[PDB]
Amino acid sequence: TTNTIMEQEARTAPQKIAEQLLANDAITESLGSVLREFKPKFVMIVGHAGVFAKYLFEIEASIPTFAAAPSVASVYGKTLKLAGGLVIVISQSGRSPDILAQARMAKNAGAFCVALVNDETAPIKDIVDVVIPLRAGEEKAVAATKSYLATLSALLQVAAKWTQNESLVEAVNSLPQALQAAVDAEPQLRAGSLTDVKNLVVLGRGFGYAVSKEIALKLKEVCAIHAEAFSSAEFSILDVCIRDESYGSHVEQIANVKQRGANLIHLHQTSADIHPRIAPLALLQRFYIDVAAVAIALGINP
Amino acid sequence: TNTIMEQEARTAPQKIAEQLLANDAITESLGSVLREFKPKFVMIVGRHAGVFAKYLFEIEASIPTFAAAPSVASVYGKTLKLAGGLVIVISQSGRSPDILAQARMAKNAGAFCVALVNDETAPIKDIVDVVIPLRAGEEKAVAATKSYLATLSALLQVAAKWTQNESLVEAVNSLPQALQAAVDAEPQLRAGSLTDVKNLVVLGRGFGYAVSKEIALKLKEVCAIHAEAFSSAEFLSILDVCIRDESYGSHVEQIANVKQRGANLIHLHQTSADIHPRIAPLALLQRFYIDVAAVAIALGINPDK
Repeated sequence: TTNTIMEQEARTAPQKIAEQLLANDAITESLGSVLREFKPKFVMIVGHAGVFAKYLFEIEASIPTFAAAPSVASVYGKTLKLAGGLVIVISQSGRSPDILAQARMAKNAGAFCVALVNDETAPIKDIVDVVIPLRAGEEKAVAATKSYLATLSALLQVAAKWTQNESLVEAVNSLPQALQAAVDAEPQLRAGSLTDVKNLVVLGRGFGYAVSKEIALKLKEVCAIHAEAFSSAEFSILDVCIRDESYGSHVEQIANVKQRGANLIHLHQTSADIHPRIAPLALLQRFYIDVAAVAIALGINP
Repeated sequence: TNTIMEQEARTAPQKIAEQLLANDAITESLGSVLREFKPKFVMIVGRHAGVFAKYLFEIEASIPTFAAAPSVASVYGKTLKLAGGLVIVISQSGRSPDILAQARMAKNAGAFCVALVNDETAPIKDIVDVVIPLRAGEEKAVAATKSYLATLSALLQVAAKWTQNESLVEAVNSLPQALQAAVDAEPQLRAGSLTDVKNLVVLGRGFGYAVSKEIALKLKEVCAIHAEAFSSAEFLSILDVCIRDESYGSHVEQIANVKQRGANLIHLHQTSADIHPRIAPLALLQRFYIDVAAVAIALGINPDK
């Protein structure tokens, strides 16, 4: 243990998210039946949580999902035709002008609008149709940990309640225990693996690609290492390995770049018994604790 | 420089003039088809042109636009509900396996499907509803120049014919002239500006952000320089991609404050001519493609290898 606020906060994520899912069960149940009547033609994410949301809603609901480009609303001043679509606004504080502007425009276009927000006093609440509180508490660390996991858990519960896919409902039911298992697992990323690393490539596929971007960002923000995330199909190297449908094509690519001579550090979800849709969060949970230790070792206070 | 790259870049104003003339009818007919169909969204299936298409159709057509995730179908085995949507397949060869499967599924989901492809014989033609030939001819160079500009010009003409936005129609009609002006303008990026540059941040906003991604890719691919593109709002050597459109005010403020904070700044721009704001990104790229051939040679790199 580093005794940092970052690691202390990361270790609280299983408990905060367990409380979140229980407290939000009713409001997401209600949003689910509203969405089944509304029948979104697409999901637009207003804000890396969006990349995760894209794989989540496309795979589990077959609904095209994508991220808004903020400047279209704020700089070019354009409203999009969003009638019949769902807009999810993801904002911790729920106060930024650009976020509020995108939300009003989405509403004025006839979109059904949901906000995922940590601060329930925020003015986003007076614009959107539905507020899902993240219930992560206060994050004192500069690097977000529990608040990002809380966003993914809220997305997962919204999706579980809307689709009512039994395996997704099972995934959400298992999520806090799985995160706690990841907290209790053995460290994966160790400072030794990065001693002379300046440029770094994080590779993942599918949901693992979604969490690779968060990992690359956190290595930049916390460890001062130029990290960039890529899909392993399209592509020294950080392997984000998830045991889901992407396992087969991903490990073949990782195996061959290791064969060709790349320097490899391997992350994984910590246990085979974790539901495939929860595995990306479990891997991240583990990484959040381990990157705190790494930062201290390279001489940085997280 | 005498590279195939620069030679190919310098033909883009003529190839694109020829493309627009030859595609006038097919894009005109596609536009009236789309006005009748009324796409609820535009999904781009590809390999960066898709990022440009996003700003184009959202800003000019007000239609949400986004890139497909190929692994959703191929790895996770899922089909999307695309009924009522437009799918644009952008592929030079029109042959990659992911492109063809995504086109077939989009067709089966009831989406209207367009392919922008250079090879009109490609089997993609047998799946989609409409083929827009890029008409860039053969690119012998390793680094694409005219073929990328040709992709953007086809997107603009599709957009111009579909929306019939008056300004956009003037933009497309003025496009070969603006490209010709950019080829004849003064060089901007010179090898001198990169002498002690290892990591490089390319900054733009809106359409300029879309083309910053292409510029970052070309700087890595041709010049072995670690370049990465960012939107200037969200943001040491910085390559400033400046566009005089609605994003100008917000972008130049960010550039000024980062120059104040002490960054090493290289400035690209659309050239002193009177160029339409929606064409300015292509003009800046046209200029960049000729100048970057020189930068590669100066650093001892054949951009045709």
